[PDB]
Amino acid sequence: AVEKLTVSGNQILAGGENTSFAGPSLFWSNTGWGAEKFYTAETVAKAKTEFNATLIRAAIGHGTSTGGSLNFDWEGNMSRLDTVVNAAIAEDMYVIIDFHSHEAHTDQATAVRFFEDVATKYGQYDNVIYEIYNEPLQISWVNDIKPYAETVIDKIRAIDPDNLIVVGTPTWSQDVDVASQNPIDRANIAYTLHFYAGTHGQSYRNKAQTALDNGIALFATEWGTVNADGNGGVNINETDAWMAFFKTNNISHANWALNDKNEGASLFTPGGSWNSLTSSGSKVKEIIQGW
Amino acid sequence: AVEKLTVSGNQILAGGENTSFAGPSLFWSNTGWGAEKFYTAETVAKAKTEFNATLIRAAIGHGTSTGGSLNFDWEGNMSRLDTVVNAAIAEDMYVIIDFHSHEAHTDQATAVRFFEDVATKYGQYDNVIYEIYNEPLQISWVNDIKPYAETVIDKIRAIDPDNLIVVGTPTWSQDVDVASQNPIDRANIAYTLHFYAGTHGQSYRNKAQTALDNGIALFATEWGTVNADGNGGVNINETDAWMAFFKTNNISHANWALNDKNEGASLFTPGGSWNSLTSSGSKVKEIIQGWGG
Repeated sequence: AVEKLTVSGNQILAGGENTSFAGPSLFWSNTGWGAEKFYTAETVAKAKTEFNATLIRAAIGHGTSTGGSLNFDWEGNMSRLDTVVNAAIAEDMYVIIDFHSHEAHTDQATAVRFFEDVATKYGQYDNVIYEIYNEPLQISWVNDIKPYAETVIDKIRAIDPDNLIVVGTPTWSQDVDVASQNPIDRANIAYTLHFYAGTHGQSYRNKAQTALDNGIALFATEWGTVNADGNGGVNINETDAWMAFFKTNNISHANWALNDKNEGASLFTPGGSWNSLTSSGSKVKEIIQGW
Repeated sequence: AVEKLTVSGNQILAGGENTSFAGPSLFWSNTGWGAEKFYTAETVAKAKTEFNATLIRAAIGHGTSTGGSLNFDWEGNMSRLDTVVNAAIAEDMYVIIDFHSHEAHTDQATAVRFFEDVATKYGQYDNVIYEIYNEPLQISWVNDIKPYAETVIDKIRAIDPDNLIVVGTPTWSQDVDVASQNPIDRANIAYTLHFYAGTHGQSYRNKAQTALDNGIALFATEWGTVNADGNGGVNINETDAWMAFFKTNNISHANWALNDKNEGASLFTPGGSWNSLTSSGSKVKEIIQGWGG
């Protein structure tokens, strides 16, 4: 079993203690996107045996115009999610169930269908963390994200009242400072912080510091060692600064991405696996093992 | 009236004869989960006229942290159970009173309260079958489920001495083989077997075969035609393999679920009912209609 997660002030506690976790985020689960082969019990087990990962993020694709997402292949994506959630439970790992969207607030009925379904099927496990809106775009925290979040949080809680729910923030989950000015009044809510080391430096870390100062807890559900588009070289200086910032604030995180697509963010070289890591995979392996 | 159910060896006898029954299982009764609307006398009557069902399972939700369950809305869930139980008696159908839990052993006071209440109100009827623990998870049969079971069976039996009691087994009620190695010394006890045709195949029937060969009777109180999680396409051939295994061994069963949630396991389309069946609903109707009821 894993320890139950709760929020106290700007800290996420596990079993009442200050600590944090690290693991990999799987790439989009979308049919046709090439990462379907990683949504397996074998892959979840390997994240643990190879990297000593304590969590895994299932990025379930959503989008009315996004090919192979939940709007096109509900069954395929939901079956991949089920396999990963059950494996995480079997491996004593946390599983972040991510509604991987950039438009959740405009396709609310689908978001509610997804969350009521996951709360019903997996809510009883303390391993389950709900990430309700991956990356809102340049929208309003108070008028667009917050109302959607309150609605979804309440729908999940009528089924599964106990859990940690992580809510996306404006501008690809960078505006945690804006969200911190008007937090959501519900128990155990944390806010999403996303960054790519090759593009987001100190000023982005300053925004996160403002959020912590304002009293909200952060969860870096997605971050990369390369540039923001998921490619380019590994920026060790910035990666190390962000990791130190997370370590000294008990901020948990998931690296993008356990995949083999031909781009720098992939943990594996194309067609490769755990024995053939990319420059990013090599750095991530050390970070997760030393967490 | 219906015939009295008893157990002899690995068989469940009805009026002393080998036979089996089929029907639908309602979805969680929980307040706010969208299936409360199905817990009606009309639904019980229609299960009999539309599908020839000879039983109906009432999945009364339980859970200390399961929203809308008996722990949060006792009266609402109990009232829904009452409506279904009385209608089953009025329609000469068996009713499986299911304490729909994944944590009954850890909330015994609630289980005892529930069972003493149901045994007092309905124990006089032979239509009543008690299912004391829907689906235990990764727990021990000898150390966790069995002691809980003995306690609950004794509380029920001090009020209603005659009845069939079905006991959950480990790993979502799959480990009937494990339970068969250390059976309960109480009369008329059967053990729960659950499976989903799109996920569980011959290896799971082999575990059930081990249990039957070891001397215990099984009752498949919950099963699906699609994948284990409740969604997906109907696996016709696997469903047929399981129905043949049940027919030949006279194993009674209840299909999950009489509901309209948009998932493969629902018998009905969203906002639908008897006249608007899903692919699973059509297959289940075919099985129940020709079972013998």
